[PDB]
Amino acid sequence: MITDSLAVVLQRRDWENPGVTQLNRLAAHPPFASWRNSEEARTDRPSQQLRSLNGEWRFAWFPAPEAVPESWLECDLPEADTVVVPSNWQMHGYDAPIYTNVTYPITVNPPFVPTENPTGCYSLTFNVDESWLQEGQTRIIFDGVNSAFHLWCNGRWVGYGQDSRLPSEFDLSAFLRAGENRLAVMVLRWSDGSYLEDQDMWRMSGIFRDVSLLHKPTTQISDFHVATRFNDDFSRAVLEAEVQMCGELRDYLRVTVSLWQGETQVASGTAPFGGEIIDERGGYADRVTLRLNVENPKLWSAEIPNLYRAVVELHTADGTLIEAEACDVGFREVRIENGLLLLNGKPLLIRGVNRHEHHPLHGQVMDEQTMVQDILLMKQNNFNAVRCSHYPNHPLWYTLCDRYGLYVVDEANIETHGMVPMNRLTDDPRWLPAMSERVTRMVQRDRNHPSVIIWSLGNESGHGANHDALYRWIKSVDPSRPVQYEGGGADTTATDIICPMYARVDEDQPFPAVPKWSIKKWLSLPGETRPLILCEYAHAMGNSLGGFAKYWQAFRQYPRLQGGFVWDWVDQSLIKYDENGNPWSAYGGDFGDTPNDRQFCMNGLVFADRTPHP
Amino acid sequence: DEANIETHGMVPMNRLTDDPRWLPAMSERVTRMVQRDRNHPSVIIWSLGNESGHGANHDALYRWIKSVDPSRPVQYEGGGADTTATDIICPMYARVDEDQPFPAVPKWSIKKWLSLPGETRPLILCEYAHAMGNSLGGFAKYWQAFRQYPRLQGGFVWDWVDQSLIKYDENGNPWSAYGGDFGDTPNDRQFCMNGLVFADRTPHP
Amino acid sequence: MITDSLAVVLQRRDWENPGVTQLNRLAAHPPFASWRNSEEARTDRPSQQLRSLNGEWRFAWFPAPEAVPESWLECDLPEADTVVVPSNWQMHGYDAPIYTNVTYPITVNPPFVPTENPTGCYSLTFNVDESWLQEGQTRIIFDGVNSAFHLWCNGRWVGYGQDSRLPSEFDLSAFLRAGENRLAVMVLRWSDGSYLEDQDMWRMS
Ligand SMILES: [Mg+2]
Ligand SMILES: [Mg+2]
Repeated sequence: MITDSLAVVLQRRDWENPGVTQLNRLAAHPPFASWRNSEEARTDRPSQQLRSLNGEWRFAWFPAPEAVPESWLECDLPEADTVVVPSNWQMHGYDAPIYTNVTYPITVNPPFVPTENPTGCYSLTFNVDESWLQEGQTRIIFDGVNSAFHLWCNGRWVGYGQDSRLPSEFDLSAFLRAGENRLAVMVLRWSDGSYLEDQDMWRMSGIFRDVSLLHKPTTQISDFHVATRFNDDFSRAVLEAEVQMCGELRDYLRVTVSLWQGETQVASGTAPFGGEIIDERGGYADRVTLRLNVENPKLWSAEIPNLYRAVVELHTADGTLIEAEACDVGFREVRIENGLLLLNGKPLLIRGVNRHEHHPLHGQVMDEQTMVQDILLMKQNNFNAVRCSHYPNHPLWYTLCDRYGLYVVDEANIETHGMVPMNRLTDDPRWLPAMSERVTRMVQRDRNHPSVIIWSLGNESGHGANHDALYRWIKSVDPSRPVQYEGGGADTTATDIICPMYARVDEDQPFPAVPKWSIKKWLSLPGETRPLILCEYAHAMGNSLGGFAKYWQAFRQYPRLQGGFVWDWVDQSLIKYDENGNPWSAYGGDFGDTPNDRQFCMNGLVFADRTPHP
Repeated sequence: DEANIETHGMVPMNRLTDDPRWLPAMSERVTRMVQRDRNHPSVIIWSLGNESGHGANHDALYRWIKSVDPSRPVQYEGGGADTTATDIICPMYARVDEDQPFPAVPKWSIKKWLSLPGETRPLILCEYAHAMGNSLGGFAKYWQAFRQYPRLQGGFVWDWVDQSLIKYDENGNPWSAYGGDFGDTPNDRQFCMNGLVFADRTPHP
Repeated sequence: MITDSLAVVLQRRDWENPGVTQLNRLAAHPPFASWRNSEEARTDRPSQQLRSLNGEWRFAWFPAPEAVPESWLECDLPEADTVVVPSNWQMHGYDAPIYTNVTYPITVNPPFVPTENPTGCYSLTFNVDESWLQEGQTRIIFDGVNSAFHLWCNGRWVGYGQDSRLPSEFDLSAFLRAGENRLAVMVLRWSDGSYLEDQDMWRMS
């Protein structure tokens, strides 16, 4: 019909305009999946409401989005294969992936894209449950897409999304019906969001993470925050939690927050809705804040975990419960006082590594069995701090970085390392809305976890006014962690701890307008008090890590230096088969692309198997 | 000068400001002001908004003015007029000798503001001496304290011109109309004058 | 045609979504008006390039944006008066303006608006110069509209704007042609931008 024919969805193009970044999306929230009985919140058994949609799908490939036929949304075309999803369409043998270091693939001309976008068509037929259409809403969850995508449900239009790494969730309440249902998704290659991500990595595009479906009752809970505070002797502790609900309001609803450890319990609390007057008419009528207190805690550190367990549930006054969610919790406190990065009243010494998400066989897809070999092979070799570079990861990495013992540095999705000069798209304030939807929706996803201790804005994107604008927005809505930023010389107002890249130890080299002084010379300049943690040191391609012993004398003699991060952990290689069947590791631009850079894709501390370097 | 923000109806008055889903629509009314009015020699103080609560966004735009133009100060009123989003204190309707306490947003006395522990900034009033009907009584007591103390600076008077509308009878002679007499519901029926002169113009006493 | 029929401009509604605040707008700049010889910059004589379009226009009033007929953009309806522009349609005697102090006019429910928006239709026929279509671009400047508005040039679609007080400027380079030309503008009463302006004043549009 109209306007759900393909002649009217396409023009006017939404993937060329930086003022339209989304249509019909919901808010962000920490992941909870909403199981029903109160008992399984303590045991973390697999819930029955959360339903997964992995498996086999229908697929077809088109050279441009203007040549796709109109009869696709009615029934499936006879030319489709069967493709397992999640996967990229680059590795199956349709196109050739490209690799660059500093230059954009397409011609530089903002905000346009060329007229040959390789576009793809996915299709799926599924059955739905009978009772799910009677009451409540059924939320549909995409955890990954690259880069921009349109969606159709049963021959009608739903929405549109832009961002690549962070998830996207849609509402699908009144559309579907009993029995069988269709879903048709069209995926695009290049869009305006490609002008803000230019990391040193391979270039692939598709659906590469999980896809799931979820069910909620008509009254639900939406958000909740957990915060802790301490006295001076580390002997008495105060927990406070804030619970955000939604939907229909009544009077007789109650909440309950129970704190569990092992099998016994410690503290509990209930309260009804409403309170805490603020300026100046009234107070919030949808929130509650509960306070509990504990004696002699078991603290979280890098050496010993000592996790707790928390259950937050919503129930009536007699009464049967409706919802219960859970989040893990541990106790610590991070602060800067008099010029040292202090944790639990002790100075700290960081030794870490950068990690870049990659796999040789399946492309960008990460399974479960790889993330345990990474943490087990980091702990045995005396590391305790990992930096995710340069985008937020799968939502399961953090809880494996809770139970084992290492620190995590997190990052938004901004890099502009191609423009001339490198602060054109940042200082110009026409790009403030599209740039401030990649930092806000990170903090609301990753704020309950106990592992993250340092936020970071971006990397290699110059200096401007926007990086000063978002900085108070993190430092005004969460005051318990510091904020770090590198580019522009690593001295400016948009940071709190100095972080140069690739700074030497004794000699120094001057540049015009962005020097790199010596590491013992930074601290003695007139009017400088902050500490210094390196963001990148000791590049490691081929035979490298020479002169490494000279850093670890100065790291122990001086009081105020703190350590650094090592680039890089794992190689980025891809596999390819010959006529014999034997494989050989491929690198750079050998697939058949122009241009290329042909050696700067290894950066290896281990191989891609994994098997350790010397 | 001033941007275009007021949210004096919601419950509480920082719902649409603290929630960060409204940051793009709210940051297109301050940026496009500064690029229009920055060459003129008359404007000396920027101001963000009025009567819109306190939140994170009013801290977010503040460094954006103070990082692209450093030659003028920035002023903001709501929330108690003491917070981090301002540089000069500006309460509205603060008295001279007596004080009145409220929960969570007091209005202390004007000689008492400056002597609190850890306070150094000046004080320019944003609104004083409401002037509907016979008013401006007790006006002489402000202009003794404005000349004795060093660090007080003065204030702004609400309001200059009336807001009346005209309407014709069957005779042809006019009469000044006010409030909700056109035929609307609801209305407020006296708070539209606020006059220091009439609507002609012809001066009040 | 498609998509410049009125059945496809309206849904999906852009005046209910706080993520869409503009379509096809240019940057901001201090006002300069671009006269040609170097001598008149010192004397500030009236420039010849800057051309004003005040005067008389065609007008009609509709109770809701869903009942407007489709043959309006072809030729003008026979039921139009002649109205001098700039002016508000409240003072001519079509509706009744409203006044409040603290409460919103419509029912509080963000981000929606009710389904009876009083909408208006302006129309204008004008001649253009011959040499202006040969070289260079011809920028069109609106210095005020309340509140959200759509625009049509010669039966084709151009853009959409939201904000009330600050100006708005569009590009009109490749659309017009020699001789005579039409402009049809449709103005809306309430939109999402009404949830950020609540000053103590009269309510006109
Ligand atoms: Mg780079
Ligand atoms: Mg007010």
